[PDB]
Amino acid sequence: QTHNVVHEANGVKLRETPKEFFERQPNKGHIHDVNQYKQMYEQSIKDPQGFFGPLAKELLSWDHDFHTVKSGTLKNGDAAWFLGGELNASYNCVDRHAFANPDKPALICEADDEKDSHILTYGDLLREVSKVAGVLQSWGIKKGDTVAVYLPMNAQAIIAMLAIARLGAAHSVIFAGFSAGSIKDRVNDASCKALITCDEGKRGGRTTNIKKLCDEALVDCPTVEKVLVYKRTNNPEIHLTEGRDYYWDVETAKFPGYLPPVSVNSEDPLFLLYTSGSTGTPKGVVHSTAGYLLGAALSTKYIFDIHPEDILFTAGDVGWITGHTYALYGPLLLGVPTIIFEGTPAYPDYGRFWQIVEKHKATHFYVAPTALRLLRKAGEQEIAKYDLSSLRTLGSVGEPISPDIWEWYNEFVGKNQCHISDTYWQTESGSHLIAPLAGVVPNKPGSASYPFFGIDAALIDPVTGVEIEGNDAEGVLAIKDHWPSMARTVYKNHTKYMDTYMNPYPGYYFTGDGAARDHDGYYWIRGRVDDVVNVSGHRLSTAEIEAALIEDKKVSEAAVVGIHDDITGQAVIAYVALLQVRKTIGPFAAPKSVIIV
Amino acid sequence: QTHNVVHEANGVKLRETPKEFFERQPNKGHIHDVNQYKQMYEQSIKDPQGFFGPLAKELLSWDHDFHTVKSGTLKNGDAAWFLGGELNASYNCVDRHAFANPDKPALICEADDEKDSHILTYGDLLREVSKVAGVLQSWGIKKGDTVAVYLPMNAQAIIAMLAIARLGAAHSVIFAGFSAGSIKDRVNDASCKALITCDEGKRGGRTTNIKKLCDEALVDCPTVEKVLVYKRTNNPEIHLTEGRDYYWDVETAKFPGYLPPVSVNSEDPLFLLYTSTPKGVVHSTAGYLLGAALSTKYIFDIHPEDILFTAGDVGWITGHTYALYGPLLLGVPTIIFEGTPAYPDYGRFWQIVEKHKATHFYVAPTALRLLRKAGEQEIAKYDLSSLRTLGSVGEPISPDIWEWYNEFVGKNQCHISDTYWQTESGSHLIAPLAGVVPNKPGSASYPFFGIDAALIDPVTGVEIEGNDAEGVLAIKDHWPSMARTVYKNHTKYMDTYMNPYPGYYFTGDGAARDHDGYYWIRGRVDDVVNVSGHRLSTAEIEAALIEDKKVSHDDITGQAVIAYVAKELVLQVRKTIGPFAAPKSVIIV
Amino acid sequence: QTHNVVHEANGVKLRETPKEFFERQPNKGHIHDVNQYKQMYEQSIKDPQGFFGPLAKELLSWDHDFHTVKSGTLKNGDAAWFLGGELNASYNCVDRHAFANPDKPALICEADDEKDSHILTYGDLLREVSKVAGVLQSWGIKKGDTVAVYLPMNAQAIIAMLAIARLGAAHSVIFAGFSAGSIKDRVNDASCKALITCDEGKRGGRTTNIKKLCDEALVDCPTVEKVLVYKRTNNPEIHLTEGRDYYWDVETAKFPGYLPPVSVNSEDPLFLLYTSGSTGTPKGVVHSTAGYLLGAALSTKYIFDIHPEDILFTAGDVGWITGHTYALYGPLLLGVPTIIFEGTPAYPDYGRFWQIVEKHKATHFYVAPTALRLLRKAGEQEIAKYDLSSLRTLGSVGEPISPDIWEWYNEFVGKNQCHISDTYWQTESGSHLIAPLAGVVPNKPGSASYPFFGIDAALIDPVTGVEIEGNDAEGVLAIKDHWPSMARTVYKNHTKYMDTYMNPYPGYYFTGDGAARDHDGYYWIRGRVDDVVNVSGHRLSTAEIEAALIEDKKVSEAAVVGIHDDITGQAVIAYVALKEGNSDEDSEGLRKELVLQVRKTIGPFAAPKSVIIVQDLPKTRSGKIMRRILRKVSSNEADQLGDISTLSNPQSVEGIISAFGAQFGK
Ligand SMILES: Nc1ncnc2c1ncn2[C@@H]1O[C@H](COP(=O)(O)O)[C@@H](O)[C@H]1O
Ligand SMILES: Nc1ncnc2c1ncn2[C@@H]1O[C@H](COP(=O)(O)O)[C@@H](O)[C@H]1O
Ligand SMILES: Nc1ncnc2c1ncn2[C@@H]1O[C@H](COP(=O)(O)O)[C@@H](O)[C@H]1O
Repeated sequence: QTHNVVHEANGVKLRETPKEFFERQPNKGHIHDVNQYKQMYEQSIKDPQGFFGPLAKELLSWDHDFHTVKSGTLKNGDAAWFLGGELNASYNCVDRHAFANPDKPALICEADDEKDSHILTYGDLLREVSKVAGVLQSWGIKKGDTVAVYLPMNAQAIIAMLAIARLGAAHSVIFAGFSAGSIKDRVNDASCKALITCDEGKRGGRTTNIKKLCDEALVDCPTVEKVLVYKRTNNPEIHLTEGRDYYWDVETAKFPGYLPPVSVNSEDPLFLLYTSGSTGTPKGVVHSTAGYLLGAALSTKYIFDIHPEDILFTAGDVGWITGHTYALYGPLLLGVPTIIFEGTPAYPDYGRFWQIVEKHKATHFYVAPTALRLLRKAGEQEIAKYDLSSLRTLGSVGEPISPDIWEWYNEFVGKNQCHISDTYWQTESGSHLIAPLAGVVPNKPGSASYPFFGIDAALIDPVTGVEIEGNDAEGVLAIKDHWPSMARTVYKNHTKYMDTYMNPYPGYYFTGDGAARDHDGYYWIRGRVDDVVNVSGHRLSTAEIEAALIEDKKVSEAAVVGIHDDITGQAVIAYVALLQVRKTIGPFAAPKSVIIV
Repeated sequence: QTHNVVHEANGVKLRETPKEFFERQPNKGHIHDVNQYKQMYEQSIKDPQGFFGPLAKELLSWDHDFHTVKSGTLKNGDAAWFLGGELNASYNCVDRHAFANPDKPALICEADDEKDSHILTYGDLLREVSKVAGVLQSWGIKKGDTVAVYLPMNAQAIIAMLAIARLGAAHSVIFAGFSAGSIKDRVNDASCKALITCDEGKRGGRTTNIKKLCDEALVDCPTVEKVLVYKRTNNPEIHLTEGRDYYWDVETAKFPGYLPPVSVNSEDPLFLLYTSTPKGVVHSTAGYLLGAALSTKYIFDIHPEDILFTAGDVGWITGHTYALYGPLLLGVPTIIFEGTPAYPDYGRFWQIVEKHKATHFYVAPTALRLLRKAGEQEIAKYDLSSLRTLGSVGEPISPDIWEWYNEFVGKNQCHISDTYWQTESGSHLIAPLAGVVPNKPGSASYPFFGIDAALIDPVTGVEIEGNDAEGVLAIKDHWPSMARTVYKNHTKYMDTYMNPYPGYYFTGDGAARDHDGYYWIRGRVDDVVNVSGHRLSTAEIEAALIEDKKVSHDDITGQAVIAYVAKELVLQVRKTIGPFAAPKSVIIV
Repeated sequence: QTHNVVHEANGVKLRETPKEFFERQPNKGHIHDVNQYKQMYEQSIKDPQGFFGPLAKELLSWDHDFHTVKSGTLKNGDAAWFLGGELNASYNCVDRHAFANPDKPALICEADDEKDSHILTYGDLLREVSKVAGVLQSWGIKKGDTVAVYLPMNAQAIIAMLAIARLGAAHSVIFAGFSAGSIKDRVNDASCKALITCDEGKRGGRTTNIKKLCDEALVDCPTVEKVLVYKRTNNPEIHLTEGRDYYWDVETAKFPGYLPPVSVNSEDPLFLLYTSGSTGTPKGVVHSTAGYLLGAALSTKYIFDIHPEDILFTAGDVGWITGHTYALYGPLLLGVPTIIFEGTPAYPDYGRFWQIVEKHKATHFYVAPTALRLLRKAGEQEIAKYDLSSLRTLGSVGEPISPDIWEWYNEFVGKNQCHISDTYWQTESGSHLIAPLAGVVPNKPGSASYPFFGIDAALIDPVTGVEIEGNDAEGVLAIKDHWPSMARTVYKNHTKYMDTYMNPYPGYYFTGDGAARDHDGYYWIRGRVDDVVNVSGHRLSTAEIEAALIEDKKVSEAAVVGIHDDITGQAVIAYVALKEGNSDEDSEGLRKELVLQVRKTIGPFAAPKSVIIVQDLPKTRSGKIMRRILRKVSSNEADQLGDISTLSNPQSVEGIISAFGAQFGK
């Protein structure tokens, strides 16, 4: 009953989900209790064909039926799901709901300034996606191409991603906070034929130089033939290059409000998302179509307990995987409205998150602990001004959540009446790996709890590389078989993919994280074992910051470490031996302080 | 019984279809009587899914089943039909009939000079289409591309169109009477990658300079990579540009008589058709084909044993729908006439009908007016007793011409179908169903399946309830064969059809509805002139006149155009718009 | 009982299949008896829709069902099968077997040197095919493109072909023994965007200069954008051209072990295979996808009696149609292992074939008579060293098999316990046309026996062009309706296709062969009726050889004919006339040079057996060479030339007879 290895586990009472959760639940839950969960879970590991087969047919609409549920192994890096099947990501996210209820809200868009907020119905989204898709089709964008997206977190970003997917092309979303150099690297690696952006961005009332950074990068991007520019501010001083740049509003007006979607194979790439690794240059993580969409829909439904009547607010950016899966693909596949927030939790005041939740009666809130830490510092008193009683599920993502923040999250936001789901996962998993199912799995503050369907989690002895049997254990977190939404390769560098995930511990997938398993099977994430730092939820590479410092002619040696920060979670401190990081990686990746030694 | 608004209807006796019509009918009619028609019609308006769904499966062959019959609205300009479905236009017009009866006639080709006439079976047609499609495929023509066609009304025009559609590309047929400037505009707007044409054309004994005008236009058409040239006259003095121009016979000889068709979506473009700067009217694939087959079957009463003669040019929608797609979809032979009604003599139309025992005749009133003036005596020299349906298209038909049409051509034994429609509707909108709807001479009668016709008060934009009324003709919901956009200019599409009267489709025509529900077309309300059935833009004629450095009613053509400018000036309009659009007389003021 | 025309059939006892054949048979045979065969055959001719429709659904995996089994006619050259259907060749040959049993052997690869041999499972093959397909896809190779393959008979050649087919492209395999000139012709006719080859080849212990000949050809192949090079020897002195050439291992490492296959139409081109005609320029024979695959699976299954437990050894090269159909597509469609042999039957010794069969317990052996004649001459003593008791079906292909060799094959290889399948067919037929079904059709040594499913064979009177009714007859061999695996065209030259196969005898397919039909319906192939030579079972173009000799500026006239060879069946004899030659001793030095010029233009395998130097060739009034005279002189029938006063230079004949006599041996 006492853990000698998992010291976080001693004396931690299980936290049942509050009674108000089930009062607010609009229908009978998708899973009765944890005992039904383990039965379903045991099938997803022992019999994936019988478990995922029906779920894929239930949750997805297919243009061609699949003949094989599961293929490949980790050691060979040839995983595949629903082979032979065809579908379209934008049909499952838009069309099928537009035909059913075209007036149902799809994108609840809360702008940086609330005056600019708006709502797109599923019918509205279909027309806007069709029109943008029509623009790209006339430009020659076809299945197999990649299209870059450099946009803030607003309606246009979602429309761009779905419009690209509508044609069978693969979108590559570049976070709007990246510098011009980072844009150059990602666009060139994928050899994108087109780019979608805007003139300027609004964030916290400040104006972002979006189109300006694109131009600086595009001088070294010979593959980019055309650029679509949305007039977000309509600043007339923004230069467009004749013959290359065209306005979003001008071109979409030329095309009809419906365009047929293009069928793609289950294993055709849906998108590339570039992530910073422990060594070298950022790598383009590739996700399939069917496996990723099933992972997105399945986790959104069961881990958050989403029903058609619900409304999800994921306070994350599509520049990162959190926005891809749980701001766009997850909720739209299920046909529920999703709240797309362009601004910050502090503008105009630290009650923005809560005013939004109250305004739209959101039932699910998904946020990073970094924001929780900041709101506890500057805006705790603002919570009580707003209703917030429509919520029943509160999500945590991107970084470990201390038991302290978990309790504050539960009490001040949840009124001690909501379920909290600390979801562990990463860009390469596509969707959740370990997380407490809402209304099913009791919580231990600071623990991700049980592995999700299809995730056979394990602990490996780092010194011997041998899997650790039994509980009260610690080691590197690894998965024993692949899962539908697992990333399939690194763009045109499958060797880097293998050396990173499949080769370090043959037969397993290597998460790069350490974890612990207590007497009850609950998993406690202990953080990265490589040289990767998660600052404010953003995965950074200490090697990538060191490389930026060395680019300066003054610097000869540079080493980046990590410290504990009560607001940024993890801070990075640079040691240099004889603004550069803000122009190489981006303002968000800047060192906290540079120490000259 | 008394009309105070629709004065055309007063004292107009209903004209039942003659008994000889049903004697000549080869099978029991497709609709028993007007009472079954109204039932079928009322379902097509109240329950389109249950009506068109089954008909789409009956009349068309699908590569992928559709999951939604109908989507979109006019107010949003996002109409779509049979979503998720896949098919191929050339498979439904050729392959499926060639496999069933390869020796059945498909294209009955009557050349300008009868010595050059010939007949292609469905098996022959499949091979010629496959061969041309193979040439284009080897040139890189792929689904999504556009291919221009500048050919007379002969087998090559039909084969080219079906070959382009076989690859999933969209053909853009340019009337062979257009000038080099008009060719340049259409090719560049569509950005065609290839062009199919011939060296010269023969029409009425005259030689037309087809390839010569193409070369003149192609100096300003950078998108055209290759040109396929058919030796219509084999005149050896016609130059081919090395590396761009290739001979039809030489290239088709390199490829096999079967090429797999390419599946396209129900809503993928089938073709562009430019109508008067000119605009490319775009038609979908599945909806357009269903409209063509549905109207051809029920309005004309077409059975497999029948033979259709549409005296129209593929340069216009009439040739697209009722000379090619309509008849071929149903698997019947279609007569493709390259010449004029007067060459070699004014009995040509009737000699053709006799020669091939045609059962259906479809012509424009302008041709009837000409034959009535110059060739009435020739009609009685030919049999013509195989006919039972006589169609009129393109312009209103006077009660006089209706009676002359009925008496001298029909011998008072045929059903007459005055069909109202336009390029953007794809197929018939208002027409008397053969053997079902009694006629009122000069009236198109009842709206067709899926057409919910209405009259709108132009001043208030409010729909007019009740009969004995007049107003702007508008339709209250979209239909399968309705055009979907204007190529790369959807904004003009909306401003022309959907925005003038939101929620309705604006035909640009005024009409009247009498106490029996019959519609009387009263003509255009905008500034478009229909000369001999050709929709012209008076703005386009004025614009051509000003380009010149110097410049700063008809009883046969229906409408003539007179220019007021302040021998050469007529030729200037012939070089900008085309000889067919030339002013009758230019008055210099 | 006595044949007055088919003299090969007189006094020939039927040879029933030995009882040991059925003991070794692993399951119930696919055909009950000869009567069930005749019933199935009669349906395949009278009711093709009802016969091939069901078989097509049984043996092939479809991505889209077909709506029409059969379309078109021969006279119109628009044959088509399974219209509307979609499938992929690499899915039916790899994926569906890998998913079922990924560990089952697929390619049993026996290298030129046995130390380098290896085995790929269907799981391995799926990964290697997926990776190469990924490279080609990233290079822009898409459905409709052609990709050349210039590789030896090993694992990479099979992987290359299947990877190309996986993307919907059409592969054009170029035999590894061709010179740079033959490569240039084939690559340019097809306008290939990419080429897959290796640095060097090993065959019989000898090193072949593959990439070197490849580079030499590519200087005149502007269509080739990129080249994939496999390190067969890893010889570091082999230059790769920057920007065009890339290493197989380097590029394949960048892509994952699964790639979705691309659905193609039943009638989309699967491959081009260039064949020599009486034309001088090679012809790209085009094969469909669905029809060709069904023919391969159907014939492999029923003619050879292949079961999942079996192991097939087709001793043929993918450079020729026999490797395409019966080393690759046939066995892999059925999911059985296939033995891919890179070397020769003589290296390291003349028991190699038998060492391979014994090593892997092969159940089926498929070889050309030329090899049997060589082994009978040089390697009969090697047979007694090996087991060979796992075989039950012995096939012969490519050329006529004499009754003597039939018996030698039967006794020394089959130990008088195997069924022998003399299979008649050709590059353009895709699969077997006339052959004795294993365990079903009794044999007549030297006869192909009965026509196979869907082949309505006929004999046409050469004088009247009228089909011959009744048996004990001889004439032109023709087929009365098209069949699934029939070639569909000649690449971008359908007119040559029609003029060659469909127009000579309207309503029929013209095989180019003469045959005879005896009183039992058995067909006896009598050889080509056009002037085409089969050297070692392979079609050569004497016109193409003449052109190579003339390229040498020493030569002014050249005429090449075929004659009898006791090992290769037919050899080619060149008659050359030089401009100001003379020197009746320097001749030997000139003859040697002329040979080497053909070896560097077409290839060593197509080099003439002997070059005869003459003063002029027999020419007609119009000035055309009378090759019939050269044929008859070269076979010692200088009597039986007839009246030659039709020649413009009859006095030349005497010199032809003396030259051949004096120079043939030397
Ligand atoms: N619930 C969690 N607990 C601990 N760490 C987390 C959690 N969620 C995400 N992470 C970290 O975030 C990384 C993934 O970040 P990213 O690749 O940016 O999505 C993981 O590898 C973890 O280190
Ligand atoms: N039966 C008819 N009666 C009157 N006008 C007609 C009739 N049929 C067609 N039209 C005219 O033809 C025009 C279409 O021309 P086009 O676009 O060239 O086919 C319509 O707008 C009508 O003015
Ligand atoms: N079993 C056989 N008997 C006799 N000749 C054959 C046989 N198989 C193939 N051939 C010959 O090989 C030719 C085909 O050449 P190729 O396709 O190049 O191998 C045929 O036309 C025949 O002349």
